[PDB]
Amino acid sequence: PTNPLTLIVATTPIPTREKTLLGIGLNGTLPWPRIKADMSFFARVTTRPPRPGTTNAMIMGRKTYDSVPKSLRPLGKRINVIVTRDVEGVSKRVAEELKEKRAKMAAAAAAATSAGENKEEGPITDAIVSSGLEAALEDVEEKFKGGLGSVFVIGGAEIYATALGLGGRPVRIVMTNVEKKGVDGEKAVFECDTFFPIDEELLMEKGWRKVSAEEVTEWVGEPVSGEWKDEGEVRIQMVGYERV
Ligand SMILES: NC(=O)c1ccc[n+]([C@@H]2O[C@H](COP(=O)([O-])OP(=O)(O)OC[C@H]3O[C@@H](n4cnc5c(N)ncnc54)[C@H](OP(=O)(O)O)[C@@H]3O)[C@@H](O)[C@H]2O)c1
Ligand SMILES: C[C@H]1COc2c1c(Oc1cccc(C#N)c1)cc1nc(N)nc(N)c21
Repeated sequence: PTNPLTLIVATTPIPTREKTLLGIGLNGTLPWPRIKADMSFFARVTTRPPRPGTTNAMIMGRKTYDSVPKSLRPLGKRINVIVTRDVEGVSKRVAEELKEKRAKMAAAAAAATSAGENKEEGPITDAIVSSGLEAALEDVEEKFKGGLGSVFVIGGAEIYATALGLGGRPVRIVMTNVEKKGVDGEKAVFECDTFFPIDEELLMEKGWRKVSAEEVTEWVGEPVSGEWKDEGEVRIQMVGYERV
C-alpha cells in the first residue's frame, strides 16, 4: 500500500453569502502578521523525520517558493521541491540560492563546532525543480530512495488543487485555523486573494472526516490538542482531515 500524502496549510475563515472561504494568501505572502506558533509548528512538523537517517520533502509551487524570503530559502533541513512550468530558468536560480544556503549553513556548522557544540546526524538540505506535482513525487522518490522521509505538500492554492486531484495515496490535511480575536464581540476578517481549493466539504465533512487530536498527533509526531490558543491578535488551533 502507498504512503500517505500530507497537505499542510494555515487557513483563515472568510464568511461569504454562499459559503465560508478559507483564505491562505494576499499579495504573494501570508494574509496575517507573523504567527510564531504556526511558523514553529510548520517548521518542526515538516522537518521531523519519520525514522532515523531520512529527510522529509516539501513540494511547493514556484510562487510559494518565492514567498519565502530569499536568505531563508531553500528552507533548511528538508528537501525543497519547486514545481514550475519553466524548469530551465527556475533550476538555474534555485541552484544559485541552494549554493548560497549551503554557504550559510557550512559557516554556522564550523562556528557551532568551534564553540564546543555537540553535533549529531540530522536531515539534509536540498532543492530540486520539477515540471509538475506527479513529476515532483517521482523525482524525489528516484533521487532519495529509502532516505526519503515524509512528503508534505506545502502549497500554494494551485499545487494543493493538483494534490487533491491526483488519482487514488491517502491524502490528509493538517490545517492551522487562524481567526482574529473579537473586538466588540465581533470578529473581523482577513483580506485574501488566494484560498484553499475546497472549504465547505471539510467544514461539513463531505467526503472528508475530521480526525481525533490523537490521530493528528500521530501524523505530525508532536502532541496536538485541537484547542484554541491565543497568539496576540489571533487565536489558532490545529486540526486534521482525511479523505473518505
Ligand atoms: N497559508 C498557507 O499555509 C500557505 C501556504 C503556501 C502558500 N500560501 C500563499 O499562497 C500564495 C501562492 O499561492 P498560488 O496558488 O498563487 O501559487 P502556488 O500554487 O504556490 O504556485 C503557482 C506556480 O506554481 C507553478 N505551477 C503551478 N501549477 C503547476 C502545474 N500544474 N505544472 C507545472 N507548474 C505549475 C507555476 O510556476 P511558474 O509560474 O514558475 O510556472 C505557477 O505560477 C501566496 O500568497 C502564499 O503566501 C499560503
Ligand atoms: C513556507 C510558507 C509556505 O507554507 C507555509 C509557509 C509558512 O511560512 C513560513 C515562512 C518562512 C519560513 C517557514 C518555515 N519553515 C514558513 C507557514 C506555514 N504554516 C502552515 N501551518 N502551513 C504552511 N504550508 C505554511
